[PDB]
Amino acid sequence: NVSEYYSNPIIATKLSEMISDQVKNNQFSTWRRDNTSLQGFNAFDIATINTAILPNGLSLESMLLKLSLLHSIKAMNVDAASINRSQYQVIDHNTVPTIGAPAVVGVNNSPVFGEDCGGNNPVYPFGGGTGAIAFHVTLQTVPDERKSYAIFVPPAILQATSDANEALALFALSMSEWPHALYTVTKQTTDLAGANAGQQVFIPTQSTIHIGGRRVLDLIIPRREIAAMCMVRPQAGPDATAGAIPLAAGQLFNMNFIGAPAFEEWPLTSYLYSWAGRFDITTIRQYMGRLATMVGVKDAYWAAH
Amino acid sequence: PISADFSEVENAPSFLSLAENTDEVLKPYTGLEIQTIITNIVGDANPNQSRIFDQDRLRGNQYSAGGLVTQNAVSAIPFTNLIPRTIRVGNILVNSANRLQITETNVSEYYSNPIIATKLSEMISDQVKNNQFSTWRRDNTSLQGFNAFDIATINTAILPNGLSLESMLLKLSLLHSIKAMNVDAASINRSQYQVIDHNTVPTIGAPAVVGVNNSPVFGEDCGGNNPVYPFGGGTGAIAFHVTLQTVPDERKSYAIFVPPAILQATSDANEALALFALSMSEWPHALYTVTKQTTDLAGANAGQQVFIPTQSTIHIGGRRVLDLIIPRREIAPNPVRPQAGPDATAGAIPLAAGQLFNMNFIGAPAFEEWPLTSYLYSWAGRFDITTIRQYMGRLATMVGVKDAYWAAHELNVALSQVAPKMTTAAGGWAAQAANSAQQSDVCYSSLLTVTRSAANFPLANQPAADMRVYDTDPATWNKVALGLATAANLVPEQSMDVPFVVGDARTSFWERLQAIPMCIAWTMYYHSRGITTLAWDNAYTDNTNKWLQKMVRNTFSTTQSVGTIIPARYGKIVCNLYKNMFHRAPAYVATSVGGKELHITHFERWLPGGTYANVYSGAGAVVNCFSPVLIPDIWCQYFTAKLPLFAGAFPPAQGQNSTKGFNSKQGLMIHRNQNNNLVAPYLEKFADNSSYFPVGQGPEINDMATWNGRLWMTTGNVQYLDYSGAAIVEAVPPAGELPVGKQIPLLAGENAPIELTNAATTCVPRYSNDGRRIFTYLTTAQSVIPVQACNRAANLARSCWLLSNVYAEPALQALGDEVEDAFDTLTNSSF
Amino acid sequence: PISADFSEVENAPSFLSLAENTDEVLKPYTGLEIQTIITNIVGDANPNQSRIFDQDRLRGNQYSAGGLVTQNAVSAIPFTNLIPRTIRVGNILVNSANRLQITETNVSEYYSNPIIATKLSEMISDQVKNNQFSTWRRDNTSLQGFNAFDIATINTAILPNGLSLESMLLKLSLLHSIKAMNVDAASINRSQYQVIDHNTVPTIGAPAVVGVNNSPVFGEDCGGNNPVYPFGGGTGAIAFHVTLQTVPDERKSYAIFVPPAILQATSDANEALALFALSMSEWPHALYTVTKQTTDLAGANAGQQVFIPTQSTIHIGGRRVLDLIIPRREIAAMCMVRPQAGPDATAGAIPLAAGQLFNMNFIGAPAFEEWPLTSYLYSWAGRFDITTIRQYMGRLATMVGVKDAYWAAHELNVALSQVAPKMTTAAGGWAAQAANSAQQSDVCYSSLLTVTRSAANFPLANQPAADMRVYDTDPATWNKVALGLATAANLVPEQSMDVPFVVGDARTSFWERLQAIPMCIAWTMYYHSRGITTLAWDNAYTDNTNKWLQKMVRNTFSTTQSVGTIIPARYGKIVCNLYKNMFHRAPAYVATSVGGKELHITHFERWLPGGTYANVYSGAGAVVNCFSPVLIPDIWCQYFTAKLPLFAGAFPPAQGQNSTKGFNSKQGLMIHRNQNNNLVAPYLEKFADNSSYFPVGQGPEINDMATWNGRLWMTTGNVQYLDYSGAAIVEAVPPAGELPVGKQIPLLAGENAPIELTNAATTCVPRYSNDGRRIFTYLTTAQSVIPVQACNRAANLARSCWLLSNVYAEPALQALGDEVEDAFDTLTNS
Repeated sequence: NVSEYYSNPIIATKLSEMISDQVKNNQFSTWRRDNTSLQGFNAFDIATINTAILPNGLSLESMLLKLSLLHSIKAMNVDAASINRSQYQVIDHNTVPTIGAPAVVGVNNSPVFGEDCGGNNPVYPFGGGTGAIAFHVTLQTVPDERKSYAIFVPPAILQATSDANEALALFALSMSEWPHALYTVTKQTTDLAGANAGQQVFIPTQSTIHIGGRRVLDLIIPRREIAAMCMVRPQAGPDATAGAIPLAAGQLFNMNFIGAPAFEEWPLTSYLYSWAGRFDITTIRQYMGRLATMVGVKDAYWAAH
Repeated sequence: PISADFSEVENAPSFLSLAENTDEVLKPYTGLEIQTIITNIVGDANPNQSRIFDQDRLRGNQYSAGGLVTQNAVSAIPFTNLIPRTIRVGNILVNSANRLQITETNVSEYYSNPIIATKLSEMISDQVKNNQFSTWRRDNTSLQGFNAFDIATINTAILPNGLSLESMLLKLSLLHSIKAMNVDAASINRSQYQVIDHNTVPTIGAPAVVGVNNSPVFGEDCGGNNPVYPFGGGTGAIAFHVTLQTVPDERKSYAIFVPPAILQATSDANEALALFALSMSEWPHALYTVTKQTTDLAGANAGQQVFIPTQSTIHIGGRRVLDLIIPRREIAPNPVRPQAGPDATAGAIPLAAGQLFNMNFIGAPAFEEWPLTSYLYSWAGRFDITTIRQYMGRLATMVGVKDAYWAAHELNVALSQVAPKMTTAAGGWAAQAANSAQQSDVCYSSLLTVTRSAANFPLANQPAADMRVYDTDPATWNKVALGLATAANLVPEQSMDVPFVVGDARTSFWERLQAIPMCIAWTMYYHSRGITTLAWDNAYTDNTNKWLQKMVRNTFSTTQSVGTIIPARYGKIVCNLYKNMFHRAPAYVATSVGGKELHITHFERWLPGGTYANVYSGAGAVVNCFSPVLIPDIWCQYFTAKLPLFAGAFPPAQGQNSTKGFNSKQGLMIHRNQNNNLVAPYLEKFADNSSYFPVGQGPEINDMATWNGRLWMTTGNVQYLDYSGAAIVEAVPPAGELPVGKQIPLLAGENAPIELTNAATTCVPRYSNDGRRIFTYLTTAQSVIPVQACNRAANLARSCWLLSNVYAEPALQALGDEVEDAFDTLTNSSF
Repeated sequence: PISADFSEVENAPSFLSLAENTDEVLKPYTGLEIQTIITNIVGDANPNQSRIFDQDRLRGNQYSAGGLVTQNAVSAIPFTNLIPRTIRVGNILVNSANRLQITETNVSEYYSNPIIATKLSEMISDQVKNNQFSTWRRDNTSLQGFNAFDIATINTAILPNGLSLESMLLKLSLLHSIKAMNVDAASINRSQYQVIDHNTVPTIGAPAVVGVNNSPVFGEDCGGNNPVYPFGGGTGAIAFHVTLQTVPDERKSYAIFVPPAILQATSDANEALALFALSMSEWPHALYTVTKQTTDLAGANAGQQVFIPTQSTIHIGGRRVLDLIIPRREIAAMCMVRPQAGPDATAGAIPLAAGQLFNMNFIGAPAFEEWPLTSYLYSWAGRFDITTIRQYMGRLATMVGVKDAYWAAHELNVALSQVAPKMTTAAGGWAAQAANSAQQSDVCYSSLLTVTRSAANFPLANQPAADMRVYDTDPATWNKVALGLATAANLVPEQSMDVPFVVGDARTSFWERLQAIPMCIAWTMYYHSRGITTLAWDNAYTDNTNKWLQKMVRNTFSTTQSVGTIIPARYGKIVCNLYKNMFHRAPAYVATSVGGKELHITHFERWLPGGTYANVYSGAGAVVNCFSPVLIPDIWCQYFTAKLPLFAGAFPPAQGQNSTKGFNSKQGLMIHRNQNNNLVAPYLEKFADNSSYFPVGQGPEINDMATWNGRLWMTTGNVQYLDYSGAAIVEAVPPAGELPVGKQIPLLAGENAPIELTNAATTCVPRYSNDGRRIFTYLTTAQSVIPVQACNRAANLARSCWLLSNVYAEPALQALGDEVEDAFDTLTNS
């Protein structure tokens, strides 16, 4: 049950008080094409975002919870000798698993009682929905009805992971909604004496936790330079790639590995279904390394862990 | 207190000293004061050990005038909120040949405790909003579950009243008192199934079944599964919106914010929308019944009587169309859970109706109205009192519900505990017959006859209002349930600060005992000046005697100052006859004229229109005289700290001296008219110089002489004639007969009251309808011993109770703050 | 107060002592506290309904002259804002054969709280005089988006023409009270649909439907599907231009900047341009109707009457050419780049219904093209909900000061939209006129001043004289205020919780109906102190030879003008002091500088001379203009008043000691007694050359002893209004002792009519004829022996009274006892 924080409120820094007199005293010595200092959004974000007054200063409690739930899902895919065999035997006690091949963390592979929540046309497990992502460089490009809910992606997140596009997908997964899909852990097991070698399908308990309440993502990407117009496509974009190979889509088929116009919507689940074999715990480890360098993540994670 | 000797009849307080103003802060009357006398429970709480089923009446020894002691003689507790719509006539059950007793309030908004915008409301205006005036930005500063354009249309022009959580908290205080009849069988009395239908024995065993819309006579199944409102044929309409943009264009101001604090993951969480929609809309939505297995006197014909409680017949609300705005999770833009509504399910009852619910519709789309009598009929078997208690504790965390629920609760007790009138008899224990108007004719605790319905149900007539109560407006509720305004009566609390009556099984027992001091205070109000029952009925506009019009004019609440209620004059006389006589203050609400804040109790908010507490004879005939007498005296004497002198126990015969009177040493004189045969008591000095009251004079309050008048009509052969011994217009009882209490069925080893012991002797008639003075007379031969008892030279043999006076101090725990529990002595610094 | 005995009549203040200047705080008199004086009332037959639909009338017991109590007798609440365009005539609905009543205001400049140039205007004042042009083509203002070139056009202006929001917020409050009939059927009285059409009951259930241009007869479908203005042949023009360099190059001086706060006010953000086009341009743009399902008196003929509210017939504005300028989204004829300066411009929801230049393009906003203005307001004419107006007023309060500027504007529509039918001469109680007649819908203000009825057909060719003076709102000061170039003293912004609570409530139409009653009591006590009979008021400009009667009209109404400033009227401050000294509440005002002195002005002081006043009709329909102007009966003056003057006091009950007496020569008065013609007059004041003719330049003295004594003889029953010598006057006399009595509405269950001079208007004693001649009230010598002995305090008189809150029915045999008589009274605070 999510709730606001209100507890450690926002203190306006030296920069917000700097361009506070460039609006109240009406010092408009600005132009159309001028970005911020080296990060690349726009200089017009002062008249939209520095204008806000909110005592609504929050913590990283829910993004870093569901960023720690993903961690413990894909920590069964490390080695067979680093996870207990009792863990595969607590509920199914007529079973021994097998050292050798590790466990395989799949997504939307559970056989019965539904649970292939769009097995090849992915939907949310906790409601009929698919969501929407639109990667827009600026606020003046959005569906003009959700400007108040636009999320700036700072360049430090785009500098976190070496791929630099697994880190948008770790930022779309952490800001939106948990779960986006219903993860499974398939492991080769055998019976009590060893006769019937098979592979059980497990579902981790941390892929059945409803946390989030945001399905409409409108992420805004920095510009490379100071300078619907899909000819000039890096107007505000390095890239936006939909997953590796795991395409597996239905309505609005999603296997365009590059697609980033000015403003179009995608199925959100599919974009997280496509980046669903790529969230290795070492990738999450270096994604947390650059989070710690811009915000304080030490005490905020041990509470969330 | 009852009298040990005549020296404490004589040294009893007066009426004028006991109706004076009091500056003490007194504890509330919890109902435990009568309890710790008439039951085995003196100390503390008892779950199911204490059989309250059998402990339902006043018990004690009695002493007759002939010198005999009666061992276990009982007087009934004379108040119940249950009208028997199935009557046991001739040991078998038949339908009632009687209409249902209905009340009606006078809901209107008055100037309550003033209200002020908080720092959150000044934060929304100053910041955010004001700062959108330079940035060309239409962003959303959403507060907890609503749009910024929903808060922005409510952080606006505020009405200068302040809200009173009174109507919704009387509806919550009222359905609680209905739904607390099905708690057990040994927690509810059997006398209160026997107050009107006295030929009836309910059973330990099967509990009461609180049903809804299943009464067998005169309609009253107001749509048994196609439900309408009982007052006005109509079904209402409810709609669960997520924005104000969906409320079509018509209503939009009537739209009520459901706050997200009453719906949390702590309960069913969707029943609380039905308690919210039931508090905010209309009472009654349906006509609740209480069906219990009963048996006759010897015990052969075990059947099930249908009762209808009195608080399901109280017409309160006027909001039939609800548009409820629902919190949308955290933060989301505008759109079967379209915009993240948590829930809106129909109920548990299948309800084949005009919109045809199947069993339980889960539906919160955009507009898509339901009926409201249907939506509340489905949540009519689920409102158990524990859920109502935790809903009250979730209300108390955001607004101040401690004192307002107790004011609304004794408002419930004021207009729900309802008592049958009287029957005139010589001895003790008379009742009425079966299938007759007189058994079912019934009165308030304010000595005021309850109106019954005129035609068949659902009603188009809408009778006259009985009481001025306030109400929550929706427009101020939308901003005080949201942090945008606050007052002094709305400061939030904890769920520990919910009153002790809420969610307890012992409400049907306690609420009928809280109504007894109300009728003691009104009974002592109406008996200090004896204006019979005819000079109360047609007294509002009589062109004779301007004094009487001033009495009935002032008693009722018909004045105003600025847009708020001025409470009644002479209802503060009743309130001071409550605080002085009981040492316990009744619960007030706040009303402000401007700056000055003053207090109005159920003692000051009644309305004119309606007859008073009549008395019947043995054959059912009306005996409109005496004074508006209801419950028998010993209730208006024993359970009392300081009973004024004219009402007093005739003391027991101890030595040679038993009962005396008041003579010309106290300033009195014998009337002694034209004929030599009949003489009157020692009345005032003014009684021989009047014969008819002047047009601005009335009966002077003399308790030497009112005592001395009931001292003569206790003799058993009096006539109530005139200054000259002529008859009066008023109906006289057939012999020396007095109004006597209701007879209930007895138990083993348990007796009936003997002779003027369960009677009401205090009602001395002193003012006829014509403005002429009424004199109580005796023959010259049969008045020598009363006159010499007044002169202290003889004695009068009168009957009495052999009880003693204790009257303990208040407890102030009442089973509602048992914070001694070991797991919060250690969580005590954190409160 | 209602008099319980005659000792409360004698102990009443005079007219002079109740009309001095007072200097107290005196909170405004809201209808939220006038609703309880009419609800919490004394009576035992009162059913005490809780809904507003039934709590309209004045219910109460009445005690006759012969000593009989009438149980639940009602007086009509006589103020509606609904002209019935479809009358229930002959038990069925016919349309009305009567014209529509029109009003007109007279706009003027403010000049009073002038503009102070802010920190921003003085900032770029040196960027023009020192010629610091470090500017470019594409640079907008700070975050609001007009242009930086607006300094060389709008900051250049020098004007001392700093105005107030008096006229935009008046016609924004007129729209509010129109669409406040569409809330619920149980939140508007049924008497409001019955004040003029008394053969009607409306129906709870479906509410009223606020339509536009739906009235059937006498034109009034002012372009029913091709909308035009009702007060002139016109349609207007709107062009939404982003900049001044885009306009028709001939109206740059009249361009209106729409600041972004208005575009952030309403959630639609385009209902708020239409609330800003409606408030800045012209009232009315169209002729609103209110259609409600009604039924006849017993219930047989269910129909739907068409009403037109009185606040949709007020000509306020004088601007038909709107050229609104919209902010830009970014720093950057060119309809390809269409958001060059525009979020949007949408023409209405669905209501298209257009003719020449068909208007149902829901999006159209080029660089500069003109639209039909009426059509753009005809299209946004089902969308102005009172909750939308409520949040539109919330953001207005956050940029300019709207608290005191709205209570002044809300009080001066009640002054001229709550409109009441005149009277009817009758003997007993409860007379009305007819079914279709010109005298039934004859109808008056609260100022005792007949509303101008239209003579032509809509759209009106000849535009009549104006009624009340108002201020205006110009673009030239609004543009500098909306941009931070201008702050005035009456424009300090505030919070949304400081908006007047009338805005957005369902109870406004019931409250405005009640706020009009203490206005008409103040004007009623003004016009009755000197009895200046209705032809003397009417013909004071037509034909007058008296220097006094022309002085009385010249002063009372706001005639004087210095330069562009509403000068407050003399003798309308007397009316304003008869509201403060009499209700202990002050009416809302504005600030106004006349000669450098700061003075306040109320709607009592803003009226204009001319017009017929409130006369009385007979039972047969003839004009009975021989009284002073009456419009409401006595009980509304007497039950609603804290301190009431002597001459208008309630008659105490009949059969009591100290009942009803008069004032003789012990109080300085003199009797006239023209007994040769068996015709004697009261104890009136001494003459001093006022005997037959008044002096040229003098009129009747304020005497309350003698005006009480004159209405004490008008109530006897056969009254003659003749002369000093006993000859007839030029004025129209009622047929008998037939005082003007209140309008009769249909009764309910267990509810009575008034009995005998209980719903009457007694106070209007004629004293000054049109001839400059004194009018005497006469009875016959035989039938005046008992009033003369009542004046000599040797008898009492028997008059009917209301039994309300201290007034008790007196027994016939007064068999009094001792004094004191305090039973439970000393036990209370006595």
